[PDB]
Amino acid sequence: TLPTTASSSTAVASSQLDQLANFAYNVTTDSVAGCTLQNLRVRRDWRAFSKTQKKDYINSVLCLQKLPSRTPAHLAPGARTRYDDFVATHINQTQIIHYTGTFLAWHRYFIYEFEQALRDECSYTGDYPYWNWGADADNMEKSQVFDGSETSMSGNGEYIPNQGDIKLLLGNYPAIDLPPGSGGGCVTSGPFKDYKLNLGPAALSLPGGNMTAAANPLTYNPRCMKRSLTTEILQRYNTFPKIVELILDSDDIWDFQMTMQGVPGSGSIGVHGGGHYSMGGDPGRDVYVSPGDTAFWLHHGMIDRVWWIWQNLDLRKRQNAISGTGTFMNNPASPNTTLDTVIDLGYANGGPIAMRDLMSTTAGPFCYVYL
Amino acid sequence: TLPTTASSSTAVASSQLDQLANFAYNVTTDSVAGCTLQNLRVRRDWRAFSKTQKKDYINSVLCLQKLPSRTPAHLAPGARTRYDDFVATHINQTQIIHYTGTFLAWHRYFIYEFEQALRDECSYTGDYPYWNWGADADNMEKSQVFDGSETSMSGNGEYIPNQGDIKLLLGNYPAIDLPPGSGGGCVTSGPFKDYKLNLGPAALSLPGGNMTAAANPLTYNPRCMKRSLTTEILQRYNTFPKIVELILDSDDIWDFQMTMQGVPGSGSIGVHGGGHYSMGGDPGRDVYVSPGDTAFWLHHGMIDRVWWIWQNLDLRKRQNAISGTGTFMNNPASPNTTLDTVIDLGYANGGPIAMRDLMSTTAGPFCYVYL
Ligand SMILES: *[C@@H]1O[C@H](CO)[C@@H](O[C@@H]2O[C@H](CO)[C@@H](O[C@@H]3O[C@H](CO)[C@@H](O)[C@H](O)[C@@H]3O)[C@H](O)[C@H]2NC(C)=O)[C@H](O)[C@H]1NC(C)=O
Ligand SMILES: *[C@@H]1O[C@H](CO)[C@@H](O[C@@H]2O[C@H](CO)[C@@H](O[C@@H]3O[C@H](CO)[C@@H](O)[C@H](O)[C@@H]3O)[C@H](O)[C@H]2NC(C)=O)[C@H](O)[C@H]1NC(C)=O
Ligand SMILES: *[C@@H]1O[C@H](CO)[C@@H](O)[C@H](O)[C@H]1NC(C)=O
Ligand SMILES: *[C@@H]1O[C@H](CO)[C@@H](O)[C@H](O)[C@H]1NC(C)=O
Ligand SMILES: *[C@@H]1O[C@H](CO)[C@@H](O)[C@H](O)[C@H]1NC(C)=O
Ligand SMILES: *[C@@H]1O[C@H](CO)[C@@H](O)[C@H](O)[C@H]1NC(C)=O
Ligand SMILES: *[C@@H]1O[C@H](CO)[C@@H](O)[C@H](O)[C@H]1NC(C)=O
Ligand SMILES: *[C@@H]1O[C@H](CO)[C@@H](O)[C@H](O)[C@H]1NC(C)=O
Ligand SMILES: *[C@H]1O[C@H](CO)[C@@H](O)[C@H](O)[C@@H]1O
Ligand SMILES: *[C@H]1O[C@H](CO)[C@@H](O)[C@H](O)[C@@H]1O
Ligand SMILES: [Cu+2]
Ligand SMILES: [Cu+2]
Ligand SMILES: [Cu+2]
Ligand SMILES: [Cu+2]
Repeated sequence: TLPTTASSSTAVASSQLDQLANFAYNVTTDSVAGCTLQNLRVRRDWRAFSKTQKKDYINSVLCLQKLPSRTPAHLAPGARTRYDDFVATHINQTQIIHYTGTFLAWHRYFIYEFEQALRDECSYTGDYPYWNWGADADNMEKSQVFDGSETSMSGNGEYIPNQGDIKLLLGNYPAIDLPPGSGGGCVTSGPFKDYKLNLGPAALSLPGGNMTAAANPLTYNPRCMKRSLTTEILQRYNTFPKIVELILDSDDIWDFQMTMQGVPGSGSIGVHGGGHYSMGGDPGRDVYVSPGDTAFWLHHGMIDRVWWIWQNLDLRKRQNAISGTGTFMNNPASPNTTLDTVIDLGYANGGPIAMRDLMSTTAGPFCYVYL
Repeated sequence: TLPTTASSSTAVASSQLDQLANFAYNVTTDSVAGCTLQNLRVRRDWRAFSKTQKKDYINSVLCLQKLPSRTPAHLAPGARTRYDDFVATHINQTQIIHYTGTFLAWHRYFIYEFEQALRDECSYTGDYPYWNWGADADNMEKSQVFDGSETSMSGNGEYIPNQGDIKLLLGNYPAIDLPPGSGGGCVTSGPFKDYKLNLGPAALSLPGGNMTAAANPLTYNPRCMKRSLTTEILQRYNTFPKIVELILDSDDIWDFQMTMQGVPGSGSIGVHGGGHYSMGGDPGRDVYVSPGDTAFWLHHGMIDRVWWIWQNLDLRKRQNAISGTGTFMNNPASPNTTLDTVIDLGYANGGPIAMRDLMSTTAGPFCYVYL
């Protein structure tokens, strides 16, 4: 049988998670015959990628970072690459894709279409990778995603000493304080050391409490990607126990999505805010520009995975479950999201698509499972 | 001497307000010499306009509702008139002009530039009118702004019986419930009965709790202006006592602007939400499209007046006082508004202008006082 209450023990909570995942795997695989068992893709933990498989993915990303942008220049003047096309649409729609009813599904579609670009333009034929926070929550620096080696998404940034805390303001609420991490500057190694971040900053939190906001975040501001790896953040918000609490203690989609994102006032930023902010730097600390950090795709692989596990714990009730509205924290108010709500990624990839077609990983345009 | 504590008595609170206003008038007039006593314009209560003066203003508005729109068609396809130019920019910027640091100053500049259009394109040579809520708080229908006569901003809409309540959601907070008023449909008389509302709805609250949101609120949706005059709303939020509480019990700009707008969770929508929602209808109940209702300009004349009174109670401390950020309720987070923050009305009128130049009615582009 499955666990119903999350343990505080790291070792078991991991295996607790593993059981819940296998269950989710079972329901998904044996429910599939569009999507069939034959063309069912499997998304996999980055650790499970052999060296060359890691590099294949990385090279496909680098490829999208070389191919020219399709976005009409006058709409995103700072866009240069196909990768920017994805970053631009995210910055463009930030206000309607976080703390909305569409949060989970939009991101699921976002990473899927990113994947399609890798496959259709950059010859990627491997599996979509995800970053399992829990395994790295004691040492982010040793994460295979962030260790600075040739198979990381680059690693830490130039150490900058004595930086002030990050002070996160969700609305008018009291700030959540976070340490500045052990980096600060440009990433010093790894495949993306010469990657040029072109857009933003739109809302970049700085050590000290400041925030940098370009006049127009879609205009040209070429600079390095910065990181400040911050283990304390992961161990505060992204441990296996926190992951399993999120899954086991959320009886509806509202509680799920809110707990995952961090409910304002609780002093908590969830596994989702945890994973983003643990990267530090730029656009690591910019809610709008975050896809500009290459780790984003793996992070959201894991977000999608966690959502998919949760859905399968109760597929009758949860598969199509939606809650929230079309505006960030419903500010200003907007209508409830419904199964007919249409989302899109502008010029990044794919076309407009209704929520109903996004709710399942093995329906609509989707045919994948997480291992 | 001035009152420091608001009375609960309507008669005195009115005169309490009158004293505070004369004081504000005194400080403003005798501080002026750009702006001098010579070219100092006076803005006046609508009741103080003689019949022909009322009509002159109305005709100038009707004029802007006939002259063709300047907004690049591809940016606001639904725009037809110079009046739409103003409505379009408001819908366009709603998310950064309410519950922001720029709320008060942006609107002050917005109505000033509207006034400039009336004068420069529609030969208006009279005074800017404002709507004093307090005097009408017992019978909105008898308001000279809304009595349906030829000198109103049109009046009530076709009565629609048995409409459900309005259910206002500020974020995730519990709904504030309001009665549906005594209208519902198209305005039945007055100068604007054949006025065609072209934009929205963007976020239109409906009796019953529903909300109508066009896919693109800047596209073409020509329809009548609707109203449902609702006295109970004015007497709940816009009485002379409520006005004087707002002015006397707000010791800083944050408290002022928040109390005026209604702080979320308090079950109160302030004199500002009160004045808007008392109109009912469409775009009366649409925070984005509200300038589409012609009364908007008078309402915000009074908003500006109330702010101006408050500033002059303590001109040393309050004249340049700013608080808040660049995003609706700071969702998502943005940097603090500062005196260097630039605002603009797109294609409506005027150019970009910094907050510092908006803080005083007798500095920057401004040279007016309220009587
Ligand atoms: C609503 O607000 C947005 C944001 O301010 C406005 O977007 C702005 O649109 C204008 C016109 O497209 C852009 O100006 C520039 O015009 C020149 C032509 O002279 C063109 O070559 C440029 O590439 C660009 O189009 C401006 O970049 C853009 N601003 C931002 C920050 O995106 C929009 O106009 C507003 N909508 C309405 C109806 O006013
Ligand atoms: C960010 O989001 C906004 C809102 O979706 C996007 O605005 C959209 O811009 C496109 C392109 O200008 C508009 O499409 C239309 O294109 C035809 C040409 O085929 C033109 O004739 C039309 O007048 C119009 O320009 C579309 O109306 C507009 N959508 C809305 C709701 O405003 C914007 O493209 C996004 N920015 C980025 C970088 O993706
Ligand atoms: C998944 O299915 C397999 C194969 O039938 C079964 O052995 C295993 O116990 C299942 N796991 C869970 C958690 O249900
Ligand atoms: C922004 O303003 C608030 C109060 O108005 C202040 O407490 C806060 O520290 C400011 N933030 C920064 C980084 O200036
Ligand atoms: C943050 O903003 C404050 C206020 O302008 C400024 O004094 C300080 O230099 C800034 N800190 C840094 C170094 O980013
Ligand atoms: C305004 O100034 C006039 C003229 O000096 C004075 O008579 C009046 O008392 C003043 N009103 C207030 C409230 O200060
Ligand atoms: C929107 O959804 C919430 C709960 O998800 C519900 O309570 C509310 O009544 C809905 N509003 C409308 C008008 O459908
Ligand atoms: C409001 O929305 C609900 C849910 O779709 C619908 O059943 C009802 O007809 C709507 N009410 C009206 C008449 O606007
Ligand atoms: C197991 O290790 C985790 C970190 O991965 C801790 O959070 C937990 O308390 C236990 O020590
Ligand atoms: C004076 O009248 C006002 C309405 O204008 C009331 O709110 C007040 O209680 C007093 O009766
Ligand atoms: Cu996102
Ligand atoms: Cu994210
Ligand atoms: Cu407004
Ligand atoms: Cu208003």
